[PDB]
Amino acid sequence: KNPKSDKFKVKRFHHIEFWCGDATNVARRFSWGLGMRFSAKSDLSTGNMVHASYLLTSGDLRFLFTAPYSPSLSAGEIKPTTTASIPSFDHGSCRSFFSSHGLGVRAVAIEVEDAESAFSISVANGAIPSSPPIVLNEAVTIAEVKLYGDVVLRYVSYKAEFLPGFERVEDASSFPLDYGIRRLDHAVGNVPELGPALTYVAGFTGFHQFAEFESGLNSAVLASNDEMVLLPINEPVHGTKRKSQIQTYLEHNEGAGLQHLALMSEDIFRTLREMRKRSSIGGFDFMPSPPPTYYQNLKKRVGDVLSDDQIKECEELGILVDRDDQGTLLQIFTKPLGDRPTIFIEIIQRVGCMMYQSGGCGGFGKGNFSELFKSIEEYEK
Amino acid sequence: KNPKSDKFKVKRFHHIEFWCGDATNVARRFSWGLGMRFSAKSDLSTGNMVHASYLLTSGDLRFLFTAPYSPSLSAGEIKPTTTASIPSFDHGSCRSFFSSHGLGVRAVAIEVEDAESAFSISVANGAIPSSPPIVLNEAVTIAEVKLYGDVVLRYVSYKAEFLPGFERVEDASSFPLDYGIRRLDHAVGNVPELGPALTYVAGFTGFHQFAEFESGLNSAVLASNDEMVLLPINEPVHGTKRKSQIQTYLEHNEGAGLQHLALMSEDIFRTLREMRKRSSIGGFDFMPSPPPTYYQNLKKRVGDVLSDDQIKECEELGILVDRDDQGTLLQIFTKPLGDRPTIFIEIIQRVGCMMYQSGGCGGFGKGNFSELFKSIEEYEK
Ligand SMILES: Cc1c(C(=O)C2=C(O)CCCC2=O)ccc2c1c(=O)n(CCc1ccccc1)c(=O)n2C
Ligand SMILES: Cc1c(C(=O)C2=C(O)CCCC2=O)ccc2c1c(=O)n(CCc1ccccc1)c(=O)n2C
Ligand SMILES: [Co+2]
Ligand SMILES: [Co+2]
Repeated sequence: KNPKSDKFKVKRFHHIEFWCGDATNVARRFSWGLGMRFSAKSDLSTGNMVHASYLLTSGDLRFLFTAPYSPSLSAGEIKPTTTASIPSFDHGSCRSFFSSHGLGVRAVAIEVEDAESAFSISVANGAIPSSPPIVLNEAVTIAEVKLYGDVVLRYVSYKAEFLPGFERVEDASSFPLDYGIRRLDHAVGNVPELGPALTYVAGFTGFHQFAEFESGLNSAVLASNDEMVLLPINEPVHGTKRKSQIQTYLEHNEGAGLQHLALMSEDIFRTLREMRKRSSIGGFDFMPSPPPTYYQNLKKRVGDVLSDDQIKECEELGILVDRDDQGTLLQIFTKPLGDRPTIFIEIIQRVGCMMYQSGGCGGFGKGNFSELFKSIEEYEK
Repeated sequence: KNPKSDKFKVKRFHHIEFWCGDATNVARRFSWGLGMRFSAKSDLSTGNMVHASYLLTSGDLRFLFTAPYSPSLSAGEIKPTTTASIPSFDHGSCRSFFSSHGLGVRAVAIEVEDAESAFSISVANGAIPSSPPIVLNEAVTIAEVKLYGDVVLRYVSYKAEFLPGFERVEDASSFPLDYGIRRLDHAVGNVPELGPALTYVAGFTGFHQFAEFESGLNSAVLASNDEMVLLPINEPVHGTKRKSQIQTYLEHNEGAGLQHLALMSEDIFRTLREMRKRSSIGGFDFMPSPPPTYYQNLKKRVGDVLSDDQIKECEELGILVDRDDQGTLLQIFTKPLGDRPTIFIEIIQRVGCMMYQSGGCGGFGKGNFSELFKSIEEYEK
């Protein structure tokens, strides 16, 4: 059931912003590790004396990496005279965010029709305001409300190239890397109580619960009208024999925050081959591969969607497979992106639900918890 | 003249420690960009609840990358019961260092015979103490004194594998990268006044001034007995038509600090080829290449040390060349390693002065200031 109760026109995921200590090194690491191009910059060389911001892009996926310069460089500025390209930025907020949480996502940004109305309706509907609507060069409007923890949901809207005050990057600095990633599929929060967090966010967006099909978590998924913006949220389940990875997250992150970004690939096999070649030379590591028992059991479950040759390719790459009543889902999880066991990345590709492809086709892989538990005990035998 | 006035037995450069916001991402970036192996770790998986520390090595060059975890993880610890592998670490010091300076070098570490005596003699001779001598597992002794700004000179001494509490890294995590870098040649500080900084450091080490052969700086080089530990220091020269890059550094670094690390290569041409292939895919950028006039003038100055084929290879790679009365020096400079125009890296290789090779052979390239100025105006013509 999809009641389509969005309280404002929501278009699509626009970008994800990481708050860093050093944006250059994180961005260069992510660029190599994920196959993303350097697309835009706002920094000293563009006149920004407040923050360094570098945009990576792969298809529709836009990763923004932002760190503060010394406050001394902008001491004589006030918000009306600021050189920052992102006026919601604040030296003390960013430094407090990073010291409290380590490297992680600050903003989940979605494009809307009118960021100012989306902000007014949102706060009128219970959203805790974070940064009011400001208009950039009479061209782009941007506003922020609190999402969970210190993560903001950021509304952006264009009258008609990333933001005013950003420059496109010189082609000699911009190497055309691409491992096949194309857009953001979902962004997942970890919170200590799912109920109040669900009620809050659904409260001010009008997003509806997305329908599904005992280890770790309870979760639930909020979604926009066409279900192209997907915001799952997890909470821990305490008492479990193995400690909740949601609870571990909350402890090391110092509270609620963004758990994982799921990145849709147009060819998950080439993406994984390319990322795995680079795991030990600057890129990203992947979680331990499931036992062969997991793949000996794949034929019985998805042997109608993938060939034996494509099944054995999943085993080579450690790809996990789950299925809905409408589609099948291929997925894999990186190890944590930074020092803390907090944020990590998921690579996915969906099969089915053509009408274009409808969002969430295949679900989010919750059944794979059961499949790996069974495969793990079966492999001991 | 080398009066050999070291007040304690100084062996060699041992390691350089960067204080980071996220040690994982900086270390992975530096690993790819420079060709350094993952050699040792001290982090959550080794029992360290205070900091994440990852060691990169290439030959004798040891780069250490350290960031703090949440203080909450170690709240019940006291210094006697600490799980930190580096007992001089302090959450507040590291966070203050990084917020003030951005990414940069915290510790310049040299191996000595007895770190505890080197600390006592140093402070007895004017050194501002920073962290007193502590003995690790009855095996390694380590102590720190202030060097300049917030950079400490760190003494380490072994009775007889990096430090106690570090683990060697599993070979599947440790990809054997190597672009030919082999050791640290010199580490250079920027200070607002060279005189008092020179007097201070020479004061407590006994290091002697190293003899040389109007744009930017005055500098001078302190050196240990065998001249294998080399510590140049720069100050700005104000009034210059072009602004002093030392002054720019001090402004963006919020005070004195480490300007550049010079890394000796056993084959500078292969090092540069390998680093340049990776500049735009996660590695490091290099400063703009000198004009061809600079290389048309190389034959007249060094055409007795390098072939025409090796001269044109310098032009391909943008390598600079200078010469002493005892040796010749090949060098090149990266762009800044992080967001701020502060710390950068120099790759060098020395020719001559065989006895082994004596340190500082060829000097530090000061003549190249003049050569590029002349080449720049000659190339306009
Ligand atoms: C995050 C994830 C998802 C996922 O995407 C996600 C959603 O989008 C919607 C809400 C529910 C949800 O979970 C799906 C399957 C996963 C995982 C996952 O994190 N893990 C790792 C576990 C683990 C941790 C610590 C130690 C050992 C194992 C899995 O095994 N599966 C199989
Ligand atoms: C650091 C450096 C060295 C060097 O190693 C060093 C020492 O070890 C000992 C003390 C003196 C010293 O300097 C040698 C030559 C350099 C540079 C250098 O930094 N630069 C860049 C200038 C510049 C900046 C900003 C904008 C444009 C140009 C050079 O051109 N030369 C030619
Ligand atoms: Co997911
Ligand atoms: Co130098």
